[PDB]
Amino acid sequence: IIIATKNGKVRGMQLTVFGGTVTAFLGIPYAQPPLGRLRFKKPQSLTKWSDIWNATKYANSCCQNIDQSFPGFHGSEMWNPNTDLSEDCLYLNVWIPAPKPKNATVLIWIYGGGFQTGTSSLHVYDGKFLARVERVIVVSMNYRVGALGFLALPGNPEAPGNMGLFDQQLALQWVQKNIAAFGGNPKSVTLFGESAGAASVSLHLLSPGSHSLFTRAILQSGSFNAPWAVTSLYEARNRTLNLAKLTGCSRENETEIIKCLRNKDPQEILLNEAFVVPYGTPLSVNFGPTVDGDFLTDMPDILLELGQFKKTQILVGVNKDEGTAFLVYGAPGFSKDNNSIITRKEFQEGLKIFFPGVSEFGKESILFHYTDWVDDQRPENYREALGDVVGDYNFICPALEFTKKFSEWGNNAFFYYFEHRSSKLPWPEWMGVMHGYEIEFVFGLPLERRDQYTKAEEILSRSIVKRWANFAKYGNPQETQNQSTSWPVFKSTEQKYLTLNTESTRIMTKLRAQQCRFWTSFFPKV
Ligand SMILES: *[C@@H]1O[C@H](CO[C@@H]2O[C@@H](C)[C@@H](O)[C@@H](O)[C@@H]2O)[C@@H](O[C@@H]2O[C@H](CO)[C@@H](O)[C@H](O)[C@H]2NC(C)=O)[C@H](O)[C@H]1NC(C)=O
Ligand SMILES: *[C@@H]1O[C@H](CO[C@@H]2O[C@@H](C)[C@@H](O)[C@@H](O)[C@@H]2O)[C@@H](O[C@@H]2O[C@H](CO)[C@@H](O)[C@H](O)[C@H]2NC(C)=O)[C@H](O)[C@H]1NC(C)=O
Ligand SMILES: CCCC[N+](C)(C)[C@@H](Cc1c[nH]c2ccccc12)C(=O)NCCC1CCCCCC1
Ligand SMILES: *[C@@H]1O[C@H](CO[C@@H]2O[C@@H](C)[C@@H](O)[C@@H](O)[C@@H]2O)[C@@H](O)[C@H](O)[C@H]1NC(C)=O
Ligand SMILES: *[C@@H]1O[C@H](CO)[C@@H](O)[C@H](O)[C@H]1NC(C)=O
Ligand SMILES: *[C@@H]1O[C@H](CO)[C@@H](O)[C@H](O)[C@H]1NC(C)=O
Ligand SMILES: *[C@@H]1O[C@H](CO)[C@@H](O)[C@H](O)[C@H]1NC(C)=O
Repeated sequence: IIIATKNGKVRGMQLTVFGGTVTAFLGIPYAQPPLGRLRFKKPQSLTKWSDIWNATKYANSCCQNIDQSFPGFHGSEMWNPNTDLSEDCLYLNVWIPAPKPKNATVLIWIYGGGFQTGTSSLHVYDGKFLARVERVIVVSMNYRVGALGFLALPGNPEAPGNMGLFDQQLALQWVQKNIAAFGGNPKSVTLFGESAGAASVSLHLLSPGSHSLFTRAILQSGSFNAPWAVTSLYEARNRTLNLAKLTGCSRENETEIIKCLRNKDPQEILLNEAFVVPYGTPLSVNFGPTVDGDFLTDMPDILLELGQFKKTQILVGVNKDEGTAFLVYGAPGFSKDNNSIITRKEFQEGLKIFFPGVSEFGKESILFHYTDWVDDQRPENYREALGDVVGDYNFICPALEFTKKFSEWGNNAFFYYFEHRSSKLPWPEWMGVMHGYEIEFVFGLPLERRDQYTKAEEILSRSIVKRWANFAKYGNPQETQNQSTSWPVFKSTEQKYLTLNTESTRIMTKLRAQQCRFWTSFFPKV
């Protein structure tokens, strides 16, 4: 119940899971707290300690703005931080099976939240079910989000950019140096993440600094080529300056803009983060990854195109209704509390909200490609069309393009299409299989019959957990024992993908082909 790590001993706690035991080490520090002079800088290595560190509760989550569009609504607030916000937030968690394993594959979770929100302590990121059921070690870490983790003065070490990614990376190296002491295999490490977490995984595939720190990768509903996932260097500087003016920290000396920003209280920086862009969207990522020249040596789309990335297996997928969640965060005529039937002119107003700096021709072209109904007076035509627009553009098509280009360099890739809507999903039914709601199935929450899930959901989560574990351990996401449909590799010509649902799991081909040709080839030109 105590483990000797390279910086000192840590005490865990035992947990009862499915008539068995999991040992949890919650809140192990992995860097110097980035306070004072250290704010905005790369994480600094941790100094030794002589005590026994009590790792028996989740640590502080990183400073971040909270979603307030639905106070008291579980569908919204299940994603909000469940620990104190603090700048002192660079901690990580470890779930090891009991008895202590000998050479367990390690699954490392990177949460999403648009690079502005999120925390490893969320209920749906609870790794004990994976450790219990599959004998893997689950690691998850908190990394800085928002401007505190991604403010960029390119080249300037006082705020070089990508600090949150380097937090992630320092946690990956912690697993390299220490996880063997917990019974894990540092040579069998699988990164997996969702949305901005998945985009982070994809950038670890491109970052040479991370190539020795993991084996395989799983990308759930996200990838770096998504329009929200990388900030340009023009955007980053225009945004760092706008933050400076709004905080009164404008200086000619660029580094003393940073020291001025470093004496502002965390809340003042959080308050101004939303205004650094003239017109935001429910998908704005005002402070995200940048081509810093350190974690990212070049524009990542070039690295992908020219095969500059860690050669290994990837598992990639999206959900059926990625876009709908964002519609009730700004689009007119929409509400989680009615069926959100919108008109043609509401749809058109919706495009202006999601594509504010887009020529009127571009917005007409989106409308044209999405509004030739197979039946022209289905009243929900425009409602579904806007969701599919936001989903295809922001998640599904970038994930498919990532998988194609990555697979074109010889590595096995597996693509899934998650299309099960959770029986307990607090959001309305018109929103469907929403962004983020495969996670609980991946983490095995339906395996606990105590908690309101159908038996079909238990079976689906059991299979997904097995597939994810086999992918991490073996590089092949098959369920070999229960006569399951085999999951074929995704190759650039046939582009087979596996659908994940409770009734029938099927092999299909060329997901959203005609929609993605619009977004991937034509729309980048407008
Ligand atoms: C780049 O930054 C300028 C400055 O943004 C303004 O000031 C910030 C502190 C913040 O409050 C923003 O919301 C402000 O708009 C942007 O220039 C502004 O652009 C808007 C719309 O184009 C215009 O109404 C303002 O008058 C402009 N203000 C100034 C001083 O020029 C600019 O749009 C930003 N983006 C780009 C791509 O250049
Ligand atoms: C669905 O609801 C939206 C949102 O309206 C809010 O939520 C409702 C459940 C109800 O409590 C309203 O009083 C709230 O204001 C409706 O959008 C509004 O529609 C009216 C009339 O069309 C308009 O005056 C408001 O500006 C709209 N609000 C917006 C666009 O944000 C929508 O009409 C409802 N649709 C259906 C089919 O019920
Ligand atoms: C207009 C309000 C802006 C909201 N802001 C920019 C903070 C984003 C920040 C953001 C969060 N997740 C992202 C993914 C991509 C790009 C940006 C974001 C956001 O809270 N949206 C809500 C979507 C999520 C919550 C609803 C429940 C299901 C999960 C989806
Ligand atoms: C660290 O924890 C030590 C062990 O205490 C254990 O955890 C607490 C919550 C009780 O349940 C106790 O019975 C357990 O054995 C403490 O003795 C020690 O004081 C703690 N140190 C710090 C700095 O918190
Ligand atoms: C764990 O497995 C690796 C190969 O994947 C091996 O090199 C290492 O020695 C093993 N460690 C054990 C069994 O403790
Ligand atoms: C001001 O800028 C110069 C470079 O132009 C830099 O060397 C110096 O350190 C800055 N001032 C302070 C107090 O750091
Ligand atoms: C396979 O089926 C058995 C029942 O025969 C069930 O107990 C087990 O959980 C299933 N495993 C997976 C990975 O689906």
